[PDB]
Amino acid sequence: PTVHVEVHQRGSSTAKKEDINLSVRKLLNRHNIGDYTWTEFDEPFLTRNVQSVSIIDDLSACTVALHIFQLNEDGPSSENLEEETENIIAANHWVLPAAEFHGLWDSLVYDVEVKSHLLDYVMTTLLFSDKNVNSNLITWNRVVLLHGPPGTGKTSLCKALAQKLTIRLSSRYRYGQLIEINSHSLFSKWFSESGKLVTKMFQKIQDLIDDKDALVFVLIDQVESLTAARNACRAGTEPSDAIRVVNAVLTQIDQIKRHSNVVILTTSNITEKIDVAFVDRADIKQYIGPPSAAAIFKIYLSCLEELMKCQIIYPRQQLLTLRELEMIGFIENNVSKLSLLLNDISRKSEGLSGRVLRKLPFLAHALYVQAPTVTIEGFLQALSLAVDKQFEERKKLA
Amino acid sequence: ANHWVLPAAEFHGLWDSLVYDVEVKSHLLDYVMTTLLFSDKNVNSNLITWNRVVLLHGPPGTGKTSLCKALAQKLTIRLSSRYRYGQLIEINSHSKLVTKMFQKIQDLIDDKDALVFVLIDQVESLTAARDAIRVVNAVLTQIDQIKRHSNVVILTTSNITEKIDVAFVDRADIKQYIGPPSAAAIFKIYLSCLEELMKCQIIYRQQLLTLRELEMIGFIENNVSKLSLLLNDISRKSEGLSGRVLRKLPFLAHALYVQAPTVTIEGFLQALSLAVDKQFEE
Ligand SMILES: Nc1ncnc2c1ncn2[C@@H]1O[C@H](COP(=O)(O)OP(=O)(O)OP(O)(O)=S)[C@@H](O)[C@H]1O
Repeated sequence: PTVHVEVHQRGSSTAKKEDINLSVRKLLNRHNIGDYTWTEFDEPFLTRNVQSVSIIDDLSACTVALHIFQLNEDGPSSENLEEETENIIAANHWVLPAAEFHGLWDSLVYDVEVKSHLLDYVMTTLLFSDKNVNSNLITWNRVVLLHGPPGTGKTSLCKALAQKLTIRLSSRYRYGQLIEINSHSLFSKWFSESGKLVTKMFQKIQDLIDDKDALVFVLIDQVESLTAARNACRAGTEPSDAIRVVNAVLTQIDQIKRHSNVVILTTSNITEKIDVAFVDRADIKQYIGPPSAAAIFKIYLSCLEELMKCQIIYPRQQLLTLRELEMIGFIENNVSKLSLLLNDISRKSEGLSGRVLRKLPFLAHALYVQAPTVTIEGFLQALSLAVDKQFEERKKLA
Repeated sequence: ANHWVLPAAEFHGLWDSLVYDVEVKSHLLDYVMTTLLFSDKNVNSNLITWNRVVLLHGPPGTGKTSLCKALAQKLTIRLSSRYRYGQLIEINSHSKLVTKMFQKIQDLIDDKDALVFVLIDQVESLTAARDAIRVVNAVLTQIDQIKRHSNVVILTTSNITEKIDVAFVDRADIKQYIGPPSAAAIFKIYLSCLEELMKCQIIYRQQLLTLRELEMIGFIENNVSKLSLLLNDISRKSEGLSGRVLRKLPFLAHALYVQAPTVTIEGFLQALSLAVDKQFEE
């Protein structure tokens, strides 16, 4: 029936698709038996080729759907104006599954589970595209929009989607790309320092698109830099140029709604005022506020199990998840003290930013420990004091 | 574009030599003391918030690069265990040098007991006097590409307040801003001046009762210790000066009231008091 599995590779290894495919199939057959992350390989051919094999969201006997990528170490690249005296235009670039973003998919957590939504979005996209929907009969326009409080892992989430679909589309793409021009001329807004540059960017996009053996993620954070609100005030000190900015963006999006392999992901800080078109030129809207207690506790679990995994938490302990702690009947016992304290930590950790959230432990160990010789049961209380100080600096900005 | 070995005696002692307003010694320890903690075990990078990039900004020449240097010093001091030696590098905006420079930096990285440091002056001032563009992007790519090396430490120095573009410091993970130096450091700069002046009877002697000298004497307000109070006087509202204006001050004082080949220091002292009085009537 329905089973789909991923394959992570070592850089210097250079075996072909089919060979590693057969190898991982043989491992799946040898096991034939929740998720699991194959990283320790009896088979030395695997260790020579494969790093990890994961179960991405017990039965095994199903249609083996394997996908073998290779993380690339090239992080930056050139994308700016090239005529003369032009470097700082700063259109950040990436190649597809290149290393930087490994595991970053399952990194984030959102109880709304926009993940699955966003995923089978593009899945069903290609589905229709295969069935050759007569476009103008039933039409959809390649935009996906999110927004919320700043720093909420938004750009992160975009890139995660990119990587994950990537692994889902080596079958259909040799590679792909990622664009991010955001914040460079997204805070200047001068004469065509917006417009002309948008034309240039979508020129570059247009060209870099038509590789049908390549997928395209156009990522535009800071969309609130690309809205004019249609002059909510009759003070057009800088309303005129902004109008044209908006029109450029809309027009480019449209003109490129005719490329089989183009997905655009966009995010914004301000809740409102951000457009009248985009909001209505929006295949899918989304507001992603502060994470609930669930995601907070999950992020806690994650970082804690990592620092265990890093031996930085030296005594490797074990915790209990949300419904796991629900199962113990909230019995305050030996195992449960740390986990229930962590629950109350999340509780008194309400309304924060994933930025600050997965910032916490550094400044915690900083202001409280400054020692690799440290364990849990003190790390929690020190962390809590750190978080209180974090509240106090969030109020220190008034 | 220069070199330093760790604790070797070039800047031996520069550590305490820059007392700052707001514990940043013990604080900024935490930065690397935990950065290397996390850099050891290759923690969930994608998850857990770290880079290896020191960065502050403020009034230029405020012991910032100097604190970076004495910081590499104190880092080896605290942590010669994880690093039986290490290598500090002046990467100069004055500018190929970059290619073999980061090659040498790779050499530095080659060793587990080589506490690498990446010191760059005026990191964003790259866009001040602007074909050094490949210099720019080569340094950038090297930054983002040698971070994964655990013995790497990136010592960035803004030298520009909050006017920093994307490629550099929005990349940062830990930052700090500090205003004018304390009465102590103000005093030390005054001391530099008064030594330059007592170089040739320019202001003519009483050896300068330095800060720790002020402390050891148990505050015996006497012939010279009055400096302290007048120091504090000349540090009372001195909060807000710039190092440029700081060192400019004694010059201007001598300009106003001395008008002479030389006066006894005390006249100059009250003179600079009144000069700063002017300068913060502003
Ligand atoms: N649900 C989450 N799970 C794990 N990490 C999260 C989550 N939400 C946010 N984060 C973290 O928040 C950090 C902030 O990243 P950013 O990309 O700056 O946030 P953002 O969504 O891009 O918003 P901006 O405006 O682009 S900063 C990310 O590096 C994530 O690690």
